[PDB]
Amino acid sequence: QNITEEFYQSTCSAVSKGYLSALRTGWYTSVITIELSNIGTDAKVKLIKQELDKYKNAVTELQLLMQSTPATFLGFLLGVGSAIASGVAVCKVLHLEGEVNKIKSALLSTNKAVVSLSNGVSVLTFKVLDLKNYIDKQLLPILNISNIETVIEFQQKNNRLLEITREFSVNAGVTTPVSTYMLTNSELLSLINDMPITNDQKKLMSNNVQIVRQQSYSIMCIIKEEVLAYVVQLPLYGVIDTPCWKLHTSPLCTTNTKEGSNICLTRTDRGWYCDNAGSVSFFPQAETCKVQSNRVFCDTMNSLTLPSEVNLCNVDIFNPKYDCKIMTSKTDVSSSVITSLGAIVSCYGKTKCTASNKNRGIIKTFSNGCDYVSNKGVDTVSVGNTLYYVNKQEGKSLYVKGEPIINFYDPLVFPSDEFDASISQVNEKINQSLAFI
Amino acid sequence: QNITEEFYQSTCSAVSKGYLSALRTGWYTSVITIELSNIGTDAKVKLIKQELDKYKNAVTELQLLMQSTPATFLGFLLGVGSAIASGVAVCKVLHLEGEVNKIKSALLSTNKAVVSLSNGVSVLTFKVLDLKNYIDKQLLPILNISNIETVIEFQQKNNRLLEITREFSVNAGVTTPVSTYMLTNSELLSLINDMPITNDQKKLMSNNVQIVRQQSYSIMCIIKEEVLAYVVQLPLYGVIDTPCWKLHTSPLCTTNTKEGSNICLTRTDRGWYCDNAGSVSFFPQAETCKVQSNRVFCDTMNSLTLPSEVNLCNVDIFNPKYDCKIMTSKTDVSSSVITSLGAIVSCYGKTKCTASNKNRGIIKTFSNGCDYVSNKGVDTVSVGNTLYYVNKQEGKSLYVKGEPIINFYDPLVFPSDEFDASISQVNEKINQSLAFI
Amino acid sequence: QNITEEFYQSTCSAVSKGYLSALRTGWYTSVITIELSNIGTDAKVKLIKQELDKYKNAVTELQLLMQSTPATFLGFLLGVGSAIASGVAVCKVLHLEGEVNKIKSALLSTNKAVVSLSNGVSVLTFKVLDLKNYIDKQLLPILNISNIETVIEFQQKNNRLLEITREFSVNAGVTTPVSTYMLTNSELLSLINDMPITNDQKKLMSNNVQIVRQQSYSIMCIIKEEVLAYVVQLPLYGVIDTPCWKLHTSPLCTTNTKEGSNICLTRTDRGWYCDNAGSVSFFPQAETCKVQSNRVFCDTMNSLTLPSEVNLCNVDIFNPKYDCKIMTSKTDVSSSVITSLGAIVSCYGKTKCTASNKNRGIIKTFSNGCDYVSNKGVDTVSVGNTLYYVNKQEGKSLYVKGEPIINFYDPLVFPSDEFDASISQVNEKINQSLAFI
Ligand SMILES: O=c1n(Cc2nc3nc(Cl)ccc3n2CCCC(F)(F)F)c2cnccc2n1C1CC1
Ligand SMILES: *[C@@H]1O[C@H](CO[C@@H]2O[C@@H](C)[C@@H](O)[C@@H](O)[C@@H]2O)[C@@H](O)[C@H](O)[C@H]1NC(C)=O
Ligand SMILES: *[C@@H]1O[C@H](CO[C@@H]2O[C@@H](C)[C@@H](O)[C@@H](O)[C@@H]2O)[C@@H](O)[C@H](O)[C@H]1NC(C)=O
Ligand SMILES: *[C@@H]1O[C@H](CO[C@@H]2O[C@@H](C)[C@@H](O)[C@@H](O)[C@@H]2O)[C@@H](O)[C@H](O)[C@H]1NC(C)=O
Ligand SMILES: [Cl-]
Ligand SMILES: [Cl-]
Ligand SMILES: [Cl-]
Repeated sequence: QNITEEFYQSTCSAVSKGYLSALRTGWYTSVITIELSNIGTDAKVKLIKQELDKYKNAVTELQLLMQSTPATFLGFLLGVGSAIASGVAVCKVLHLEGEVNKIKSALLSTNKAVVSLSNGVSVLTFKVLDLKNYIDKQLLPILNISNIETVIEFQQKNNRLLEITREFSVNAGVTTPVSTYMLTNSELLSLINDMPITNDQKKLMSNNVQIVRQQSYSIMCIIKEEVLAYVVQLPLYGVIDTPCWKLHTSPLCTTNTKEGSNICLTRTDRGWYCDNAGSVSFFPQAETCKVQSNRVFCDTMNSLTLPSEVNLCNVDIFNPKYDCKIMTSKTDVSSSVITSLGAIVSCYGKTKCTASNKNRGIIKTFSNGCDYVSNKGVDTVSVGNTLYYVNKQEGKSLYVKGEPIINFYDPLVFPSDEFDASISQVNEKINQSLAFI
Repeated sequence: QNITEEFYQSTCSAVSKGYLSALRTGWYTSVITIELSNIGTDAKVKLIKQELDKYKNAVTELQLLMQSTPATFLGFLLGVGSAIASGVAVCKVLHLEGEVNKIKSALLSTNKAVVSLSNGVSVLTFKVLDLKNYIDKQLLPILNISNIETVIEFQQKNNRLLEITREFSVNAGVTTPVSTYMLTNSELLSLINDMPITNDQKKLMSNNVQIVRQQSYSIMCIIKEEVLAYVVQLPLYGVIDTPCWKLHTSPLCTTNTKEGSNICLTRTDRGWYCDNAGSVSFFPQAETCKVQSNRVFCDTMNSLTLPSEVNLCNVDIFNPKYDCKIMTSKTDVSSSVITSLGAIVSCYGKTKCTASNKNRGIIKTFSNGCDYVSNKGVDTVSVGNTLYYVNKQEGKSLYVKGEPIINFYDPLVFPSDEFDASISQVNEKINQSLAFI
Repeated sequence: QNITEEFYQSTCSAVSKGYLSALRTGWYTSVITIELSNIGTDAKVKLIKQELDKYKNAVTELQLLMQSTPATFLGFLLGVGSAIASGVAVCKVLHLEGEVNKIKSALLSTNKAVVSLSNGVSVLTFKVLDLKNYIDKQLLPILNISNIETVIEFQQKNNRLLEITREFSVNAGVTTPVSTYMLTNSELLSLINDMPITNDQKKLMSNNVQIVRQQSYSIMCIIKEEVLAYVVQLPLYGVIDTPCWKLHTSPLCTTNTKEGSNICLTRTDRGWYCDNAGSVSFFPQAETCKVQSNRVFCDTMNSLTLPSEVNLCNVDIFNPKYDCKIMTSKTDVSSSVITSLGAIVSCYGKTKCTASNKNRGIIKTFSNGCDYVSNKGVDTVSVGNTLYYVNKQEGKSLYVKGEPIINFYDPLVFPSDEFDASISQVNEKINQSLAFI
C-alpha cells in the first residue's frame, strides 16, 4: 500500500504509517507422525545394513532424548510467557494409555485426519512418512538379492528421519523456525488449508509460509508403538488488517558550545504499534516484528496493551490524556536512525553529519541538533565514522516543523539520568527542586 | 519430583521449588581427530574424482580457516568470562613440535586413548574417522576399474568431513552446540563413559546428552601430518542434586483512580537460585538455565554467588539480614508472568485481565493490583490483547496472603525511577527528602 | 603482534593494546545466479523423476517466498541502521523490465561478469550453477534409457539448489552468515579477487574468509526468465591496520565492614576502541567485534564516533578534556572480568576470591576490593562459586598502582543508582546536595 512518514522536529521522532497487521494471538497444535518399523555380505547389502543402522540409531537417539518433559527501550516492561506451553500440554496428552493408538488407527487409511483427544482437544494429525511400510515391504524381503536402486531410494527416504533427529539433537527436542524436514512446503500448505480458520487466514498464511515457519515450534513428543510423533505449534492470527505504524525516536539535545552543559531527552516509546480491539498493541522491541511489504507480523506475547491515547504523543507530546514516556541524560553523542522512508540525524559536538546521493556525493550537511531527511534523492547518511544506507522503498515523507521541546527546560533544574520517566514525572521533579531554589 | 509453588501477595512474586541442580562448574577438553590422506575417464570414476575434489577443497578450506588463533533484570551485574579459554589453551599445545605425532601414535592401534600433553594436560583422544585408511586402500588402487557401490560408500564416508567443514566455515572455527557431525551420539556417550568423573556424572550426562551438546564447544584446532584435530570442550557438573528454586516477580503498583498518581515497585532479584557450597548461585537471566523435568542445568559463568540469606526476601522482604533488591517507577502497565505452576497478573488501569479454562471460558476476572492463579483448572490467562498459556505440569500452589508493600509508601516522597535499588536504599532516600519537608 | 595490557587500580579497569583494525565501513553487492530449466517407469527413471520433482518444488517454493520485498553497557546509545538496505535496493533494480535479461546475456559465455545496472550500479555477476544446461542436455533426452551414474550426478547437482532453498525457507529469504551453499570457498575467493578493492583488502579478506562470511548477507531476489538470482552483500573494510584497544571495566566499591554502607562506581565505557579518521570508533558491545590473532573485525554500524580524548579516561579519569562515563550504585557484588592477558577481580563481602595454577592450585587470595592478576603462571581465577579460565595468549601486563577513586567520595552525599552518568555529573549532584547540608 501507500507507506507514508512524518518527522516531528519538536521531539526528534518519526512515524511510518500505512502498514497492515498480522498479529499472532494464539496457537494451533498439530501432531505430525512418522510410522516406524520394528525389525558373507554383498556390497549392495552392506550399504543397506549401514543405512539401517543409521535408522535404529536415530530411533534410540530420539527415545533417549525424550526422557524429559520438553521445555525451552521498554522491553523490560513486558510480561513473561511460556511459548510452547500449549504444545507441551498436547504432548503430555499423547503419553496417556492407548492415546497413541487412537492416532495410529485414525491414519490407517489416510495421511491427514482430525482426532479428538481424551481431554477434548481437537488436533489435526498428519502421517508424513511411512517408513514402516517401506522397510517391511521392500527391505525385509532382502534381509530375511540386492540392486543399487533401492540403496539409493532407502537413503532418500531415511534421510528425512536422520535430519529431523539432527535438529532435535542440537535443540533439546524443541525447534524454531520449523524446517522443511519437519514439515515440507506442500505439507504445511495443505496443513494450513485443513486448518479451522478463515479464508482470510488461510490466504495470509499460504502467501507468507516463510513467516509462519519462523513463528512456529516443533516439539519432539513421543515414540511408542511404531509411531514417531512430534507436535507442530502453528501461529493463529486473530488480528489481521488493522492499521499499524512504526515509531522511530532519537536523542534530542541542546547544542550549547560549552561541553557538558547540554541536556538531552529521548522518547522511549519507540517500536511498532497496531490497533487491536479498541486498544493499541505496542511492541517495544521492533526486532520482534517481521515486515513483508506493508504487512507487519508480530507476536502479542512481546507487546503491551496500551490506551489508544498513546498515539497523541506524536502530534502533542504535552497532551493531557496520556503521559508520554521519555528518558533524560546529558550524553549528547551523535547517531542516526534509519526510518522506513528517510533518516533521523542526531548530530552533536564536533561530529560530521551529512546525507549523500550515489552519483553526486554530499547534498546536505546537518548542523548540531536533531534533523531528518527523506529517502527521495538520498542514498546514504553519514554520522561520524558510520555510513548508513537508507531504505529505498517509495512513499511520501512530511517534515513537521516545531521547536525542539528540550529548549523549554532550564538546564540548572533539569533532571538528567532518568530512564523510565515521562513528561509529567520530569515536571514534578523540576517543580520540587524549584521549590527549594 | 514434587514441584511446589508459593505466591506472595505482599511483593507480587512467586517461588517454584522442588528442583535439582546440575551446574556446569568446569570444562573437560577432548581432542577429536580424523586421519587424512595425502594423495578418458569412466562415468563411475568421474564421480569418484568429483568427490575427491570435495575432499581436498575441504582440507585446504580448513587449513585456510586456521591461520588465526580461535576466538569467540540483574544480568548487568555479571562478570565476564572467556568460555573457550581452556580449549584454546589445549589447542595452543597441539601446535608444539611433534605434539601432534604423540596423538598420531597413541591412536595407531586404538580409536580411544588418553594422552599426557607436554605441559601436563591429560586429555582423552578420539579417532572418529580414518579417511587415510579408506582412501589409500580402496580409492588409490583405482586411480593408480570402478563400481557404483564404492562411489556411494565414498560419498557417505566423505560426507562427515564435508559437514564438519561447513559448520566451521559459518562459525569461524568454533561451534556450539556440538552437532552429531562433530561427535555422534554413540561417540559422545562412549566419550562420557571414559571420562574421569563420578558414576553420578556419567549417568546424568548420558541421560541428558542433548543438554551436554548445548553446553559444549567444538574448536577447530590443527591440520598437520595427515591429522585433522579439533578440541571438544565438554561441561563438568561439579554441583549436582542440590535444591534449586525459580523466583518470578512482577510489578506491584498502587491502584488509585487519578492516573499518574500511582507508584510502582518490582523485585529485581528474579531468576534461578541453587544452593551451592554454603552460598546461593543466582542466575539473573533464567534464559541461561535449561529445565529437564525437575533437573535444572545452569552455567555458573552466568551466576552471582550470593549469601544464602537472599532467600529471606521471599518470606520477609523487610528482613534485617539481606537488603532485598527492588526497582521503583510510576509506570503502571499491565502484564502477566507465567510461573511453573500458575500465573502472576499485574493488572492496572483499564486493562481486561482474566483467567480461562479450555471448556468453559472465563472463570476469574482480576481486579486492579497484583494477583495470581494456579494452573489447576486454568488453561489460559489474558492481560489486555495478550493470551498466555499456563504450564500444565502438576504440583501444588500455595497463595500466601499479605498486604502489598507498596501501600506502606507515601507517594509524595516515594523515589520513583530507581533501577538498581533495594529496600534500605529506598528508605534512606525517603528519610532524606522527608528531612527537608 | 605484541599484545600488551595495563591495569588501573584506581578505576578497576584494564586496557589491552597492540591490535589492528578491520572495520566494515560499507557494502559491496554482487548478484549470484543459477540458470534454471523450463521442462510404466523404470527403477532408475523413477528416482530421476523424484529428483526432478524436488527441483520444481524448490523453484515454486522460491517463487512463493519472493511475493514480498525482502526485509530483516552503552549499547543503548547506538543509532539504528538498516543492514540490507543496499542489497534490497539492488534487488529492487533487478525487478525492472529486461533488467534480468541484461545479466542473462552478460553471462552467456562467461560465469563472472560485471554489469552496469539501469540506475548506474556497477555490480559483479556470477553464474555459479547452470542447471539449465544439465537438465536440457542430459536429463531431457531420457524423458522425451537410464543409468545409475546420472541419478547420482543429478542428485549432486540438484543438492545445491535444494540447500539454498532450505536456508531461504527458514530465514525468510535473508541469510547471514553466507553459507558455502550460497557461495563456495573458491567462488567467494574468486569473487573477492575480482572485487574493486586494494590488494590490502583482497589479502585481508582472502585470509579471513570465515569472518567475511559472518559479516555478509544473502538476499533472495528474483526468479524470472529461467534465472534464479540472489544478492550477496559483502563487507567493505575501509579502515584497516589502525590501532585498536579493548577496555575492560569492573565495579569498584568501598570495603567497609557494616553491610549496605558501601558505595560503588563502574566505568561504563567498556568495549572496543579503534583509531579511525581522526576520531575513535567505540564499540560498546564488544560481542560485535571478532578477534583473529591481533586483527579486530568490527562493524561501524555498532559504533559511536567519539573524540580521541576519550582515551584520557584510562590514564586520568579526572582529566579536564573528556567527561568520563561511570555508573554508581551500592550493589557490592563480587565478580571477575577475564581480560586479554589477565583477570580483574572485584571481590566484596564474604566471597572467596583466588587465582590458581593448574599444577599447584591456589597461588593468590584476593582481599576485598578491585584487583588484578596477569595470565603468566595463572590458569584459573575463582570468584565465589564461579571458575573462570584465563586466556593463555602471551603478552606483558603492567600493574599501574593508584588509589581507588571511590575513596574520594563521602558516602553520605554520594549519588548512587546513576547509570548514564559521568565524573562531572556526579560532581554536580554532590555539590547540590552539599549545598543543602
Ligand atoms: O539496564 C537497565 N537499566 C539501567 C539504566 N539506567 C539508565 N539511565 C539512562 Cl538516562 C539511560 C539508560 C539507562 N539504563 C540502561 C537502559 C536499558 C536498556 F538497554 F534496556 F534500554 C534500567 C533502568 N530502568 C528500567 C530498566 C532498566 N534496565 C534493563 C532491564 C535491564
Ligand atoms: C512544572 O514544571 C514545568 C517545567 O517547565 C520548565 O522547565 C524546567 C526545566 C524549568 O525551566 C522550569 O523552571 C520551567 O518552568 C512548568 O512548565 C510547569 O508550569 C510546572 N507546573 C506547576 C503546576 O508548577
Ligand atoms: C525510613 O523511611 C521509612 C519509610 O516508610 C514510609 O514510606 C515513605 C514512602 C513515607 O511514607 C515515609 O514517610 C514512611 O515512613 C520509615 O518507615 C522508616 O522508619 C525510616 N527510618 C528511619 C530510621 O527514620
Ligand atoms: C564538586 O564536588 C566534588 C566532590 O568531591 C568529594 O566527593 C563527594 C562525594 C563529597 O565527599 C564531597 O564533599 C567531596 O568534595 C569536589 O571535589 C569538587 O571540588 C566540587 N566542585 C566545586 C566547584 O565545588
Ligand atoms: Cl547500511
Ligand atoms: Cl502461549
Ligand atoms: Cl571458563
